[PDB]
Amino acid sequence: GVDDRDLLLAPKWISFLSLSSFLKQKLLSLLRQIRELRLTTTVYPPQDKLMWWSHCCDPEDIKVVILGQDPYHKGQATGLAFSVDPQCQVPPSLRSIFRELEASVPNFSTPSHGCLDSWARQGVLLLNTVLTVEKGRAGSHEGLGWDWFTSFIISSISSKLEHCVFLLWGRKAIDRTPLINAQKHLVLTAQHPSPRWPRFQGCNHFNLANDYLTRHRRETVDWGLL
Repeated sequence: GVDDRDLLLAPKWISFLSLSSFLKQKLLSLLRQIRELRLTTTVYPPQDKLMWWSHCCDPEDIKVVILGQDPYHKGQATGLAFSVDPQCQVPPSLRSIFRELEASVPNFSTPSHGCLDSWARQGVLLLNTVLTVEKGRAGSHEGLGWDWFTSFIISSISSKLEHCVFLLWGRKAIDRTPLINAQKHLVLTAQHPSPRWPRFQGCNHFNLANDYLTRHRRETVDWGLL
């Protein structure tokens, strides 16, 4: 009943997630609502980038899941959490991320661009918990219906893979904790990187992720490859 291409997800992710006909409908209805909203408002990112994160990663090659809130809201959003097009300045959140890598990861030097696609090809999944935002208004799609979808993805990665690392940054990312199997994975939590939980400055998530990865005979992430 559902043309799987209307789901926008790469097909490796369709089979991995193996959404029921019901959940595919639920997703299609949300996608339709977003389209209708685009007639009155500007929504970021473009419709064709909402699932960009599925096109960069085969789901089995995931090593690290990084989870954000909602997309950048002033043009910068690419479809990958925290990443920016080369047309745009590195926003405060990514500058702060780089500052932590600069301070913590040997030979990391801060790039003049904010493109995180290199992390994606090394098996870092850069996921927002809410995949859209109205231009200008931060958090403005918070209760529109993305949450079941991103929660479903996090659960499936946790159930289907072994020994991934999840870096959960800020309250909404951290809410997904109960979905991740404590006997198989590592979760590291911090306060959100933009200026209750541990401070982001000093969290050392990047070296800790790699420590865990190397320990499970998996290949590290080269965070400085950008």
